[PDB]
Amino acid sequence: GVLHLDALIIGSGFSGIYLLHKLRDELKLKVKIFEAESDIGGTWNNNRYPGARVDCPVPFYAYSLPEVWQSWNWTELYPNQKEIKSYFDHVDRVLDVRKDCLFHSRVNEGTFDEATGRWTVWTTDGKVATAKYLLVAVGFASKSYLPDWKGLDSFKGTIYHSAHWPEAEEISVKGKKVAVIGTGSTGIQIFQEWAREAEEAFLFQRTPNLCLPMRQQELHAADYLAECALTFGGLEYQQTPKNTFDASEEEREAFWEDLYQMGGFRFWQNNYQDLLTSLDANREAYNFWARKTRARIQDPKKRDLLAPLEPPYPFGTKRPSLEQDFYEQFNKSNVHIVDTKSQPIVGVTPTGIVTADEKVHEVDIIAVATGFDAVTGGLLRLGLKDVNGVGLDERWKDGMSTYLGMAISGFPNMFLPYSLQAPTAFANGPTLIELQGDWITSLIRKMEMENVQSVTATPHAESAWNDEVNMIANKTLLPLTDSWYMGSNIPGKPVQSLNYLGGLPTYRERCAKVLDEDFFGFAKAHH
Ligand SMILES: Cc1cc2nc3c(=O)[nH]c(=O)nc-3n(C[C@H](O)[C@H](O)[C@H](O)COP(=O)(O)OP(=O)(O)OC[C@H]3O[C@@H](n4cnc5c(N)ncnc54)[C@H](O)[C@@H]3O)c2cc1C
Repeated sequence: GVLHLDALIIGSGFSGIYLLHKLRDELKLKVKIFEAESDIGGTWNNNRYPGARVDCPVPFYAYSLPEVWQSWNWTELYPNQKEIKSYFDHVDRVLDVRKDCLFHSRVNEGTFDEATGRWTVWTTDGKVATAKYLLVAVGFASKSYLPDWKGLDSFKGTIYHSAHWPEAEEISVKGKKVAVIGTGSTGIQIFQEWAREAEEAFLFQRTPNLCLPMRQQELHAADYLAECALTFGGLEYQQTPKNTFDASEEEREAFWEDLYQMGGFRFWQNNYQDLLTSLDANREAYNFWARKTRARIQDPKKRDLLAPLEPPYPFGTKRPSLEQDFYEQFNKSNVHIVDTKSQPIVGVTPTGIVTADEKVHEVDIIAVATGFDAVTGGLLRLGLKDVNGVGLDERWKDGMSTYLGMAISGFPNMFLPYSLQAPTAFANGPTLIELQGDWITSLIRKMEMENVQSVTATPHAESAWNDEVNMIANKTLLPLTDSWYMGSNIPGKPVQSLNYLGGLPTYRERCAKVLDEDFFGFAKAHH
């Protein structure tokens, strides 16, 4: 019948499984996960496209729970999706997670009743549950956008959409002419895999992606995870506490070559402290990146499209993609880069893709690598309502805001790990997830001990958080990056939410104040 719970968790990714564990095992609550799709792992169950791979190195892209890490070993510094999914299998063997998940349970309505202090939640297939706490751990959905190109139904080959990548069987590209449309991380990853094996490979690029070198390595069979957890982003390092132009030119060059050789996010998060605050410092860094990247590319036309001497946006204002041998692919004669800023795609024929200049690029297989939605899309389809009955879509039509990235005014007893206005895209996920999950767990403990029936962020605390978020961003180069333009003007590009850029140590202090000052920023109601 109707399922009644202490807490209901939506999603079985890193976030929701951590919460299940803390709320069920540590707090001894009655808890279930409603999960939309077939199995655990979140984005790692959902996004199985070729090349899918982490961007944070072992051992950071993992839980810090000793029972989990005890017996696990990783085969390489930056594991792939299949190996992440096998880690989730390990988590389930250790923590016993699957038996408290209901799969194929896509939430499509939530409403809160102030008199009882409980949510009532419905799935698309008709499941219905009630719960005191609602933990919305939906991450970032895929962007399910198929551009209105003419002639797609005439195409004689096949079109795959990284919003629903097949599984069952790998798509073989041997002997095939292929196209990737899109240059976010998804596009970069698919293209690297496919450019290696396809008979011919076209990447359709509107803006260049400023990719950093991964430096992959094979690996072999507590205090350290604790000290890294104290950094800006939760990686092993943070910014170098010096201004760019306080170093001489030669010192800069040698410092940047060291970063670039270590690889991964060193160049982004171990760089000079004014990388993201001074446009000139930023441009000097960029000029380095371009020099190194262009040196890898033999054809001058390809070089200027992939790594222009003038930057397309301030480097580091977005989470950079990583790459292994992407730029080298283009030195093959059958590997092409098509500039769709200049010559947009205007159509598909039976044999290929047609650009505005009427050039036909013949292919057998097309991957649409639209990449991820803003955080907004996925949360708005939940059909959540505030206590006055208003949909979150309507609440947010004029801009989205939150308290701490984790609560929304008028949605009581509802918490959002790994979501907007939180350190999210500027941090290591799992470290933020555990931080928010621990906090949510402590906040629930506190309510249960104090007999608090509901807590709801106040419009004031929300507006104040939004003002801190904005103020931190205003001091950086973020207002000058091209994301905002694209979201406001360009069809298919969703409006992004600002991350909190204050760093995990400040973010922690803001969270702690809630627990130490009597639910500071929330209105409370008692049982
Ligand atoms: C290829 C790739 C590589 C990445 N590597 C890194 C990295 O190295 N470092 C890092 O910091 N981040 C990384 N990320 C970002 C990654 O999203 C997060 O690290 C993290 O996995 C998010 O976990 P989550 O559980 O919050 O969200 P998700 O993993 O997205 O899980 C959300 C869950 O909610 C479910 N869901 C959505 N809607 C509903 C609904 N209506 N009802 C029921 N369930 C629903 C989804 O099906 C899903 O199972 C990577 C992302 C990808 C795609």
